[PDB]
Amino acid sequence: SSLHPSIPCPRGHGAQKAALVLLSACLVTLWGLGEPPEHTLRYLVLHLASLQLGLLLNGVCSLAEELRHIHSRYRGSYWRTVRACLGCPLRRGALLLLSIYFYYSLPPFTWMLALLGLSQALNILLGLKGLAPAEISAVCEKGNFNVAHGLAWSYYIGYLRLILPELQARIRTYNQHYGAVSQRLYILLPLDCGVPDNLSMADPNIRFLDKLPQQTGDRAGIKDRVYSNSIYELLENGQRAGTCVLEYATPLQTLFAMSQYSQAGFSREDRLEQAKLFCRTLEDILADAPESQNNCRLIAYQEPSFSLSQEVLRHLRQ
Amino acid sequence: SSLHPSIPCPRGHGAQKAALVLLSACLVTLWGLGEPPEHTLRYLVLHLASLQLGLLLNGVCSLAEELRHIHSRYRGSYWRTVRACLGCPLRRGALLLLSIYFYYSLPPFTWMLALLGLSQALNILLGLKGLAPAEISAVCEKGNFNVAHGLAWSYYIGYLRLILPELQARIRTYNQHYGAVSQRLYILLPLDCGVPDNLSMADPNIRFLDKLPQQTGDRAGIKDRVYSNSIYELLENGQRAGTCVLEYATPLQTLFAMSQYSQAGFSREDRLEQAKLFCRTLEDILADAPESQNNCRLIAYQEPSFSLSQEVLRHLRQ
Amino acid sequence: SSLHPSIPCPRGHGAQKAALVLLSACLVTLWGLGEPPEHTLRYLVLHLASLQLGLLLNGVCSLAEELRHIHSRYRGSYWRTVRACLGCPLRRGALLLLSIYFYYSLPPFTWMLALLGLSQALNILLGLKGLAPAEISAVCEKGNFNVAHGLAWSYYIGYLRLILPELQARIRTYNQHYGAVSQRLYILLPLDCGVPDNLSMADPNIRFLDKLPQQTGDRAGIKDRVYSNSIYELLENGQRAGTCVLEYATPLQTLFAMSQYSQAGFSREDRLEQAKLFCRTLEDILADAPESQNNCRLIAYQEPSFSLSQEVLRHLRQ
Amino acid sequence: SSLHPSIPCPRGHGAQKAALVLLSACLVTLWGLGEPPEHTLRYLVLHLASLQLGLLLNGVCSLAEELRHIHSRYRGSYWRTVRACLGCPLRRGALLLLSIYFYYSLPPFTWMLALLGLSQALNILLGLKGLAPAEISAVCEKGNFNVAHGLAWSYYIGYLRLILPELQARIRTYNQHYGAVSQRLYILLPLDCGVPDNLSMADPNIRFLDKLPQQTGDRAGIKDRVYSNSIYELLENGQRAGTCVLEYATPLQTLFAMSQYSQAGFSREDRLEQAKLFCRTLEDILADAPESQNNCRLIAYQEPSFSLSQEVLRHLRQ
Ligand SMILES: Nc1nc(=O)c2ncn([C@@H]3O[C@@H]4COP(=O)(O)O[C@H]5[C@@H](O)[C@H](n6cnc7c(N)ncnc76)O[C@@H]5COP(=O)(O)O[C@@H]3[C@@H]4O)c2[nH]1
Ligand SMILES: Nc1nc(=O)c2ncn([C@@H]3O[C@@H]4COP(=O)(O)O[C@H]5[C@@H](O)[C@H](n6cnc7c(N)ncnc76)O[C@@H]5COP(=O)(O)O[C@@H]3[C@@H]4O)c2[nH]1
Ligand SMILES: CC1(C)C(=O)N(Cc2c(F)cccc2Cl)c2cc(C(=O)NCc3c(F)cc(F)cc3F)ccc21
Ligand SMILES: CC1(C)C(=O)N(Cc2c(F)cccc2Cl)c2cc(C(=O)NCc3c(F)cc(F)cc3F)ccc21
Ligand SMILES: COc1cc(C(=O)O)ccc1NCc1ccc(C2(C(C)(C)C)OCC(C)(C)CO2)cc1
Ligand SMILES: COc1cc(C(=O)O)ccc1NCc1ccc(C2(C(C)(C)C)OCC(C)(C)CO2)cc1
Repeated sequence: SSLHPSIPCPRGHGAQKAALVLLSACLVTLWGLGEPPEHTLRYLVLHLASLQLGLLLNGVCSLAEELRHIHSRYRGSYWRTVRACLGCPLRRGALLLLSIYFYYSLPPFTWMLALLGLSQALNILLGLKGLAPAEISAVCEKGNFNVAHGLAWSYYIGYLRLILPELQARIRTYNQHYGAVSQRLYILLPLDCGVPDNLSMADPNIRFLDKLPQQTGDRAGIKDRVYSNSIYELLENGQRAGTCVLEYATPLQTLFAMSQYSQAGFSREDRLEQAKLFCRTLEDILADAPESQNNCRLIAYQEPSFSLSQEVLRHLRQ
Repeated sequence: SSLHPSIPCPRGHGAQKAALVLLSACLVTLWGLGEPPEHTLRYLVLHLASLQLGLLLNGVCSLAEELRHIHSRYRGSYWRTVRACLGCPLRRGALLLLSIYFYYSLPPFTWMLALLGLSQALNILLGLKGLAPAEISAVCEKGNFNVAHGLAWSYYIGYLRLILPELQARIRTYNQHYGAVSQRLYILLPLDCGVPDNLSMADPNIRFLDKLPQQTGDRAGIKDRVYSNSIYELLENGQRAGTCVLEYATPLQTLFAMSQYSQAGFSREDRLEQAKLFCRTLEDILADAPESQNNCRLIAYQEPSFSLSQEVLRHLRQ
Repeated sequence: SSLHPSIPCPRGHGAQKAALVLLSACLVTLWGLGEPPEHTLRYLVLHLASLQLGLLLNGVCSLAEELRHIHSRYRGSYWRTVRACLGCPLRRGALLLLSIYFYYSLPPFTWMLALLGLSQALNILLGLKGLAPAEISAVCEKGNFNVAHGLAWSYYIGYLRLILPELQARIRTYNQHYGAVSQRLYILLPLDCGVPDNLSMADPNIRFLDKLPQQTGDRAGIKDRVYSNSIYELLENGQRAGTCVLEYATPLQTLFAMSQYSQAGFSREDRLEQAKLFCRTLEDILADAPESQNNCRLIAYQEPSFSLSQEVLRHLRQ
Repeated sequence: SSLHPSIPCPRGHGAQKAALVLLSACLVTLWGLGEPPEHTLRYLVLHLASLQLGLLLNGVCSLAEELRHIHSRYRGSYWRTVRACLGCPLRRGALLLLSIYFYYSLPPFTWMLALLGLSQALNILLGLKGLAPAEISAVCEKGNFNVAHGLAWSYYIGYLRLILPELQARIRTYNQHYGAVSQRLYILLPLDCGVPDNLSMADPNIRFLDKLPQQTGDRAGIKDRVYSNSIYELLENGQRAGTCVLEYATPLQTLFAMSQYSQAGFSREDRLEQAKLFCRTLEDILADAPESQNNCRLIAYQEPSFSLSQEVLRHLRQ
């Protein structure tokens, strides 16, 4: 992540390497103990069979709830609800048959099944099926179950994908009509999600200069919708050092406000996590987007003193 | 939901009721089988201890990966990484001590530990840790891990919270200047995420009249950012049945475009589910908000034969 | 597919159902035979271990060739070549370790390894690794490894996506300037891939009326690239019965000529299969594409006598 | 390939050489072990018989699915459906008879058959039938099952085969009417599939001069379909270094747009591989064609610092 050092990189395969090391150590331990290998295989298979039976029972319990949402969430198809509860029905059925056979055959089935059902019911009722924070985070960032992903794609599809192409023309028109504003959009990404409405409050050096020729278009039934873009001057030691089209990333305001509202269910640590994820997703979207053919420069910063003017000027002078 | 029958209601406690029934049946069958209750207790406790030890080993494997992101995602504290990977360290440690004691005391040990490690490593390496679709959906909808959650909270915080209060004044000004527009903003919510750029194309029975007095504000560094609303005409047999400020919910455009990009990682079933969730979340927010003093009327619909103009007219006739 | 009855539908899960039935029958047979279940498990695990070792050997043989394309096909990364040859290195390594351990432990290893390597070398050298036609077809249609897929996504992204949106304007201009041509593009899809240059040669009834106002645009360094579209009159029993913008699907000409050329390596049975696949892919692309908002009507037909004029007229009058 | 070093050469016989080495080593170690050769022969034959029986069972499972598409994909002949699943019926039957005989004759049987069926059903249901990436790639590039194969052949049959012959005449006419354009069409092949809509944007050193006399013909119902080529000017230090008929290979636009659509099922590594394959296929077809009498010069390049104008100039100076 070239944006900021504090942006987490995507999760790799460290867990798999640790699992391989664990498997090697366990095999070495089994070899050293010198117990009958047939017993090792028998007990491993019996353990996996018990896990499969527990999965079946937990899936039936989940089905008891999911069947209430058949007509709305699952389009009135019982097979779809069963697939949502117990994974692929065919594979799960095959594994369940194998588990039943090998548990009934290998050296009381009904009593062990009763105990297993009791254990699963206890796990469900006491709410012990809660995944660890790291596991939930990995699941969410692998399936794109974040608010930051949706916010970044909203900010790209709705604003950047419609503004970046014509920004060069608007800048050219402004330059001819009147002060050599840089030919790029400088988006500020405060990782603390503190986005003031007027930049001059953020830093005394930043000062409004003038607006750009407005852009117009039809959007979702609201026609003549207009996109403005203010021009600011980077005031250094009293004398202008640069001018650019500065603008905060508005989804960060939504993140902050969501963090502030109780009904949102958004915590302040969730705020930092999702702000960093938004900054990381926007970078990828722009890197793969043809519209950003050297058109914008995402600026991300953390407030520990600090001057936004210096940050923007550093990213500009380069 | 009153919005549309296809909107899924929040998950209840059906799973826990089924778990209670399963537990009662399991206890009844244990009574029927008539085996030493102490043996039942011993094997149940040993099963739970094995589950706890498996959790420990899987958490260590996850720690192997999470430790790489310490300085970025966990703020440099090893305790936070360990907590993320193994829940609460104190409770996990207590249960681990109890499990080890009761495993080594009740009627080998290192052999069972090696087999448990083998099983856990095999589960991780083979990628059998995935959760069923229903469990992932439940976790996401309980922890607010959807894209339709942040999108709804951006739509409210950023457009509606800033437009609804002044809509009465703008409509009053327009009425004085001319026109009997209804004093409410109608937001159409296509569950299929169609949302064309002009309503007339969606239905030739919907015609434009004129815009409202623009509203201007300062937002996230942009000066004089303005919001425009378009008045529309509801014909019926060619005659003006009614007039209102129609508008599409723009986040559905983002949902559609996300579903249309391979980089987004967003599917089409995902699109429908997130659209329904967005409708529900927006309904809840506007139902528990002060701004919505009967200032808006969400309209949701699904394609069948269908005429949008009749839908809006029916909602208006109330 | 509603296009033609002869368009194959996508492959389902019949193989999985047959596999489940086979597994049930085999388990019943094992139960009936009454042999020691421990022996069953031992021999099943040993068979799977032998399969894994054979996979390792075949993957090493494949690596011996793939290592020559490291700098071109695999970006100079040895790990990428190994992952391409032996699948996921970590999972394959874990399974290989387990196979070695259980084959060496459970009731000579080196002799059997030599024999297994001999068998794998014989399979490779004699060219016995040939997948059945059905398996290759399933792999290709699941991973989109067809010429028809690329041709359909070329015909949509290069021609239809730039013609359908603005076709209505050209039709309206032609109508006002001059004969009420239907407001849709009628694409003919000869499943035999026989595409003549002049329609009147295909059928005497098909007669030409006039051209449409040319469309123009800039494409890939060639500007003023024009897209003409002829209008034909449907002549029935001597008198006109309709007029439309009729046109063949030109990628079928590429399919035919490719089948004719020897350097292509394309067969006539391949020609029919790929023509059907192209017709089925274009249907989906248009089904979920916004541009085809009732803009085109794909006509697919199989020659057996036969009148193209009658087919077009049937699809028109409806 | 002479085009670019990144173009992968066709697969050779490295795998078979490695298989020969493996077979020789296995025979040497069998000699070293010095054990009954008849036992070696028996075990080898039995292993091959087990493989054949597994092939039979897997083919029957595949037949269970293929029989549903008999009338569509196999023309209603059960023999063709069986051939598609079990290779050649006669050879498979002969090998099956030999396998059954040698299994029932050499030193139970029904038990081994049931275990083999269990293993095959488990392989199918668990989805372990997938091939390694380097084997799917080999099969596709041997059987011409690539997306780029059809695109290269469409580009040849439809543009080049119809343009190259008359390019000399068109250039002669333009030269007489004015300009010293080189008598060759230069096709740029961006391996990254950039291909912007105007070369000037790609490089400001590439300026347009004028168009060529249009070419007209009849194509698939449409007639007066015109092909236009744009002459471009090759500047150097602001001075015209050369002039040529530049052009991008449009199929790369299709490859890029396919990679950008989720429905296409097309990835980005897929995009790069297919672009390289398209370049190779076009080079081969144009090197073994009569039309290309030095009438074109394919140019391939990769982004690094890099100037397109210098690349084209270097290719022109030859
Ligand atoms: N800096 C800046 N200047 C702009 O002109 C602008 N326009 C949009 N955006 C931001 O990019 C994204 C695209 O908006 P989208 O329409 O998809 O959702 C928008 C849209 O559904 C609605 N909305 C906002 N402004 C308008 C508006 N003028 N008219 C109608 N609807 C609006 O409320 C949502 C959130 O808006 P913002 O939360 O302030 O930030 C948006 C958003 O994150 C802008 N950001
Ligand atoms: N009926 C019809 N009228 C048209 O104007 C037209 N234009 C394109 N197409 C077809 O759509 C598809 C997309 O074309 P693409 O440009 O991506 O590949 C094209 C393009 O790379 C090149 N080519 C074809 N025509 C031109 C042309 N006039 N100028 C430059 N390049 C061309 O050769 C490829 C194959 O062309 P066709 O195989 O005859 O049919 C094409 C193609 O199947 C048309 N079809
Ligand atoms: C890997 C190894 C050796 C291991 O560590 N355990 C933990 C364990 C228990 F889980 C249960 C008792 C002792 C031990 Cl020691 C285990 C279990 C089985 C088994 O058959 N479990 C069925 C099963 C039960 F036994 C009790 C129950 F309430 C439900 C249930 F489904 C096989 C192999 C192992
Ligand atoms: C499922 C069942 C009972 C079965 O049907 N076979 C087929 C078969 C042979 F393949 C080989 C001999 C007899 C039978 Cl009968 C099998 C094999 C093994 C096994 O250990 N194979 C290792 C192995 C070999 F034996 C010979 C070889 F040349 C290489 C090699 F790697 C285990 C269980 C079975
Ligand atoms: C993707 O493959 C898997 C998927 C899933 C899942 O869907 O949860 C689980 C497990 C999968 N593979 C691992 C696996 C291990 C053991 C067995 C097996 C034997 C086939 C040897 C006997 O052991 C005992 C058994 C009752 C567990 C079933 O049979 C099968 C599979
Ligand atoms: C996705 O899961 C799979 C992937 C692959 C693959 O990558 O080819 C193959 C197999 C996979 N699951 C099925 C499976 C069955 C049995 C075994 C196992 C026991 C775990 C019980 C002992 O026995 C056979 C063994 C000696 C080989 C080692 O392990 C493991 C797995």
